[PDB]
Amino acid sequence: SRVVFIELKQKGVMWEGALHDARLREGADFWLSVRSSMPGHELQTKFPQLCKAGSPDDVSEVVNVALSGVIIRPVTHVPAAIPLRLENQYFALDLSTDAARAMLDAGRCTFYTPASLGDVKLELFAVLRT
Repeated sequence: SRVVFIELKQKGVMWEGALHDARLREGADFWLSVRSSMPGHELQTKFPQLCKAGSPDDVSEVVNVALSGVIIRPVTHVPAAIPLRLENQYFALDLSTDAARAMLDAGRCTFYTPASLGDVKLELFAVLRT
């Protein structure tokens, strides 16, 4: 299907993407493409527990509020034609109803990548449904 590349802006440990593309509210599933100085098998194993989705809409005075209902799952491949990377690891974002709605309504998504992941680089893709 059609693939929408979502530009992620890195600000230290945080990665932020704008979700204002109108096509995203019509049905989309998201994937992360990850490259790191960390060995590939280790990144596959640890990235789903190290990377945390941030709250796209928290209005509290608490810093670093997380978005619950985001399960990062390692995948063999993204089900769409995307730039190939021999050394990259791919992950699906298994979003709950509330998580998907929270990001789409806020028009934003954020991801925390700790320094333990090393020299990490993230790319976010959405595959539009039907």
